[PDB]
Amino acid sequence: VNSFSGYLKLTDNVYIKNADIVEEAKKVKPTVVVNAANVYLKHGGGVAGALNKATNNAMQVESDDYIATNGPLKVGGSCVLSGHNLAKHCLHVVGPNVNKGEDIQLLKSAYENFNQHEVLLAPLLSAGIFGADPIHSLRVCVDTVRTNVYLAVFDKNLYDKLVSSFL
Ligand SMILES: CC(=O)Nc1nc(C)c(S(=O)(=O)Nc2ccc(C)c(C#N)c2)s1
Repeated sequence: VNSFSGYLKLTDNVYIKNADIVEEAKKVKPTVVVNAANVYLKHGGGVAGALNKATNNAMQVESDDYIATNGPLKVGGSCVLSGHNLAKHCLHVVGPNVNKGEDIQLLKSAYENFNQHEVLLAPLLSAGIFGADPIHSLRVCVDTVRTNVYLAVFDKNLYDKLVSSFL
């Protein structure tokens, strides 16, 4: 039993809710919140910009030190950093950004990072400003992640379409 509330169960291990991931993180304080990161951990907009704003920019400060030490992530890769006031940990996962021409097949590799964590609160990777089809992202999530994933979808219209079209 965990503290996630109001989710629709899609599969044995995948759950979905219309929710603001920031507000959901602040309420659940999950062990792991997933950020929709880029390789530079520049958290300017989308989910990343919102998560970082909720940490009063502490996420960005920590991230800049990480990059200065380690260099950029790979597309499809991840790193674990602090969850600040939102979660114990933040798993920064880089899905491909279609608006940069990145290979959509890297989306499966990105979701594989979730399997290193037993339970996660997450957005749909490569959705939103990353330019992929969120229905495709949900399909890859379900077909790749084996651990327990609680997906937060900000847009109510999108949420209804994702549920109604789910096979
Ligand atoms: C303040 C605010 O926007 N909070 C949000 N929480 C969620 C779950 C969304 S989402 O449903 O649009 N998913 C989503 C997924 C991936 C990206 C890159 C983007 C972008 N950009 C968005 S937005």
